[PDB]
Amino acid sequence: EEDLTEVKKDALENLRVYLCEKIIAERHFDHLRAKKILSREDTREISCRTSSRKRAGKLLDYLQENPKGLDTLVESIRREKTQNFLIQKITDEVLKLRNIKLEHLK
Repeated sequence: EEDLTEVKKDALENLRVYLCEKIIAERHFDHLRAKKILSREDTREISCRTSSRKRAGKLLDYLQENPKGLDTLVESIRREKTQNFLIQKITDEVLKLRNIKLEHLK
């Protein structure tokens, strides 16, 4: 996936918005508390779970400049709720983002 994946930091940003509601760790803590990316307090801002956008919004936010930190989430989303459905949309992003590799290279 590597050639199409170098883009992934850009992908993770558009990913932030489409995943944030149907995602993990706002679910209880569960799918996020599985791997425990960072410390207790990091996960505290996500416990804040008021209005829909902030809930997982700050979660994925704090992981962003941690290359595999947000990957840690999508990796776990793989089988997560029902099936690969979300993962397929993420796969679409990474493969489609390949054009952006050329753009960032220009």
